[PDB]
Amino acid sequence: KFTPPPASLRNPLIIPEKIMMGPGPSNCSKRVLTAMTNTVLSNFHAELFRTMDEVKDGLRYIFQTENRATMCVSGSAHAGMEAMLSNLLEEGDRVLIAVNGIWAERAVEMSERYGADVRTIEGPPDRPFSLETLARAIELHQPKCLFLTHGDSSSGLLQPLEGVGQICHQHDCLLIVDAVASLCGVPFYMDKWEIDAVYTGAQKVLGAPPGITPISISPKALDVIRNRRTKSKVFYWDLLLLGNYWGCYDEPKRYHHTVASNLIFALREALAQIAEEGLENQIKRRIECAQILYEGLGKMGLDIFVKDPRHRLPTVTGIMIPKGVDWWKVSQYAMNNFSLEVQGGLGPTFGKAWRVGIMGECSTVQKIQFYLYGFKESLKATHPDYIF
Amino acid sequence: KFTPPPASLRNPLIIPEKIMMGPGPSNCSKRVLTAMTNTVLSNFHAELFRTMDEVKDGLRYIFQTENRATMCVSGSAHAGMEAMLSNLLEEGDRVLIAVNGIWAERAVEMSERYGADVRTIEGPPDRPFSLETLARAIELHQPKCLFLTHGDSSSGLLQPLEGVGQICHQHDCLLIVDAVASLCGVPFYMDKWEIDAVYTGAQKVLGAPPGITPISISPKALDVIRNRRTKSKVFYWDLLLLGNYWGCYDEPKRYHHTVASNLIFALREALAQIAEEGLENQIKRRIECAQILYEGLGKMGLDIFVKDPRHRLPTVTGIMIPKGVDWWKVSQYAMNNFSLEVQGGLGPTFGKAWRVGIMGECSTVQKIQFYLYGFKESLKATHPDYIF
Ligand SMILES: *Cc1c(COP(=O)(O)O)cnc(C)c1O
Ligand SMILES: *Cc1c(COP(=O)(O)O)cnc(C)c1O
Repeated sequence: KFTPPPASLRNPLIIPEKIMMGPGPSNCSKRVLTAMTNTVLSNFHAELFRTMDEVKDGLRYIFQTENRATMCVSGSAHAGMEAMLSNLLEEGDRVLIAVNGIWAERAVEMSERYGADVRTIEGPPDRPFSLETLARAIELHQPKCLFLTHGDSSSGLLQPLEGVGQICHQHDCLLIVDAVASLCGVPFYMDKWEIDAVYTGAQKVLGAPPGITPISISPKALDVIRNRRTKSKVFYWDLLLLGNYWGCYDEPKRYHHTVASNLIFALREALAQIAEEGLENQIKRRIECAQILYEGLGKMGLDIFVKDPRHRLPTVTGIMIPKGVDWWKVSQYAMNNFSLEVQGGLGPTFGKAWRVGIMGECSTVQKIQFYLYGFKESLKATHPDYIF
Repeated sequence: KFTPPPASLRNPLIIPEKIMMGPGPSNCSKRVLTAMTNTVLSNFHAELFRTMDEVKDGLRYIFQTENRATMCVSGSAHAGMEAMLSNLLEEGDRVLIAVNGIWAERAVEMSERYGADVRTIEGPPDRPFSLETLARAIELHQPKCLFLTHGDSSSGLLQPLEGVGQICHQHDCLLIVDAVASLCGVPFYMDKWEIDAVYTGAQKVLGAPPGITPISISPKALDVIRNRRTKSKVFYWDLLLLGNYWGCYDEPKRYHHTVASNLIFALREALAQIAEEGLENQIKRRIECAQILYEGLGKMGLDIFVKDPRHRLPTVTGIMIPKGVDWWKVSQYAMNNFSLEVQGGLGPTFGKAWRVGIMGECSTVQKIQFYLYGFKESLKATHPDYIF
């Protein structure tokens, strides 16, 4: 006999529809969602490998790379960060991290745990790092790797990347980039920009379900991994082993770990959607949507965390809480009345701003208009003395 | 302008239905599959936490534990092994691993990478370790942890666990058990058996989609983690942080990483299914199915890798390839003609046996009978000189 089953599992599962307009996760399309519904395949099934290959092709397209070592880590976007750090750094290696958001702080935490010698350079959360600042810091610290956040979803800040790789390469340094919140939202060119290691998030701009993380490393980064003195700490995302199963190398595929079939089907479909519309058009649609958002916020008298428009990530915008305002009072009204997701702050924006994402299925003019409408109605009903 | 999209993404996604009767992944039910279809929820949405709690309850039920630190790692089963090892071991700590299958070999590899002092004890792949052998090894090596595979999917071997925890505890040793292939297939009692750390697989007996790993640690194992000298190497599965977000502790939940909502909804529904039928009944159904399998294989003149029925894991059976026989020709015929998954060998059974799973939605008498039929017809059509 067994201690009895829980009563909480007697009710049916009910998950409401929501208008997911925070900085992640985004709304997935019906097509992407129903893809998860296919048969879970065995590790060496031909149709799994074929889907995996289509994903790598899709990934090379969105990263704009020809990297053969393009694959996925079986984890959320944190695991992509974890993988770059555990594979590219040995104990004692110097890593330079430019820190002006929460993701870089996570990267510091991870590099420490992996026993790297962590060199940081601080900056304001609302202004990027200059080529000069970075060049200087690289010269000084002579790091094996530089980590940069491309689009920062804790602030709404976009980091220019042109020229950075070149400098890194001048100094025997790998450039690793976190493109989780930026990819498919603004131009990105892994190869043109000399980037050695990049990852995105499924559940951000792509509108894919979370849990699997697209990744790409350059032949240079790859050769650095092949030549390490010691095994990397984590078998699960050892990129030699994982790349082998993904068919990235001139080697027969060996069982490594069971991949999330269903998440792969969905990622594939999300990649097809962007391939069908085209990168340029998606980026342009998201840029327009940002503009409509900025205008509408202006008319309400609301300020934007990243003040200079030149510096703004289109896909995530911090809306500053005005003085008298309870942010959570607005957000809950939004959800209860409009099923609208009005997300709060994180890191730099914690307690200071709400965060609006333009990602996945809400990257339309109509969606942005509805957001502005529901946000306004929500602030209005909730703080009747606010003046627009 | 962008280098053009891949043509491979222009075709619709087409995944065939298959009768998934290898040792993983299993067929998920329609209910479980369509649950993935729900809205991807934000990390602090109430309905996510509610579903997470139901999962914990379902987990305590199938593990038969009252552990508060019952939760999921965001990875496939390997990540659960990774988590146990990185959390419970510090650099230099002695871990004892009893090695007679591939999973223990993986645990050796991981423990090495995490800088443990790995002690091993070998055994035949087709016979379990005795209490005497294990007690002796524990006494000798004085390990911080003992790792055991419960059900071995590479062999079809079932390891008796009664008495092992007691011995470990007499010696200040933690018992960590891999129940990936055994859970819900045979009786298991985490608490009664004095086990401190356990994980299963979603895509094995449970009939849930792969990519998320149920886990439970004892208050003892928990206190060990709270008292470590150094941070664990992997932030992503740091169990103090992950258990916090899962609400395992007397602490307010902090953002750790984005969990796979869709995989959680599915797991929840797989847990509800087994809760509705009950553990005892599911275990008895799988035990009968194995008997039917054994009988049918006997009639065909076919040998079973684990010879003594006393030692067999009901959910995975190794079918020895007869002398003249091309295992893969049989398997492909089975798929092409019956959509039947006849899996090959792994580790101990590599090139020696096929592997039949009794897991997920194929744990029925009718499914076993069809397997026997399809298998036989496939051997027959493919090797006309084989004698039954
Ligand atoms: C299949 C299996 C694993 C592997 O899990 P993945 O989901 O493939 O990472 C680990 N342990 C046992 C006992 C298994 O059967
Ligand atoms: C949201 C985000 C992450 C976190 O990813 P998870 O999928 O939550 O693990 C990492 N980097 C950036 C830039 C992000 O926006």
